Amino acid sequence: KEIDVSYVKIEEVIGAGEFGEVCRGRLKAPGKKESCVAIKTLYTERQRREFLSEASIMGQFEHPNIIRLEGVVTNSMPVMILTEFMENGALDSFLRLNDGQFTVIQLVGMLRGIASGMRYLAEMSYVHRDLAARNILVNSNLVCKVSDFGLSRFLGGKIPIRWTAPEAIAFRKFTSASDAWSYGIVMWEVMSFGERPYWDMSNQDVINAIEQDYRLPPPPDCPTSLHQLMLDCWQKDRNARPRFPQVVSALDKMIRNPASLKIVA
Ligand SMILES: CS(=O)(=O)c1cccc(Nc2nccc(Nc3cccc4[nH]ncc34)n2)c1
Ligand SMILES: [Mg+2]
Ligand SMILES: [Mg+2]
Repeated sequence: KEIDVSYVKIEEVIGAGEFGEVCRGRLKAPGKKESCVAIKTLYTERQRREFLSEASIMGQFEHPNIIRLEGVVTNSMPVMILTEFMENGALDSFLRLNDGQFTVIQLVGMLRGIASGMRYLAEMSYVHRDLAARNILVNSNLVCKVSDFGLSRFLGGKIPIRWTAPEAIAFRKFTSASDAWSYGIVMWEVMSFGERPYWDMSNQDVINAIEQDYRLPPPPDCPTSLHQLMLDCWQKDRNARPRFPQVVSALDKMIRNPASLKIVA
């Protein structure tokens, strides 16, 4: 979806990505109402192609828990990726600002949205590789959407150790099952209102700890069923981890039986 650059007004810089700035803007194209957009702006030709691979793959997705591509600008500089705008930004920082201010049911709803997005990606054979609360964006109604897409390999970025399943660290075998590990980490982040996973450990400490059977403890006030689901995501045997359809189904059952959520350590 090449977009005429005259249709785009950039309004403010709102963040930084791995290739450049993130801005808020407005897109108005003939036939369509004006919408608010987020804009990544961009190097070698390989880096340009890596940058744009995000748009290539995002444009192929359509799901309420996956950020929607509006278009790209490639015929002028800077080159741009334009998406729907998520007013509340990254989930880890949104939760820190809102520490202790959402109910367990609301937090489960967020996790259910993220798990539905992942179920869709897994169904499309897309392995995310960087599933982390920082890559979940949150709109005005607490709707959570998966972001940070691309087809580049890590050295691309560096493997995100704290979020990465042990077999993906050791052997670089990334699968939807290693994403399920990362999802368990995201659950822990959400229930801890955006605490850093393993905050008191270095990357190497995390690698060594997981190998020696350490798992993150239940966050304060975290329902035991939610922590058990984390522990299930963090099974060493990747084939024993629940798949995303089972994850969504587990969360939906908790939402049906909220009394279950009152059991805490
Ligand atoms: C208003 S605020 O200061 O709370 C704020 C800060 C940062 C981001 C957003 N929303 C926000 N909403 C949508 C997208 C986005 N960043 C991106 C733009 C283009 C491609 C992308 N891939 N992955 C992410 C991404 N960011 C909002
Ligand atoms: Mg990534
Ligand atoms: Mg990333």
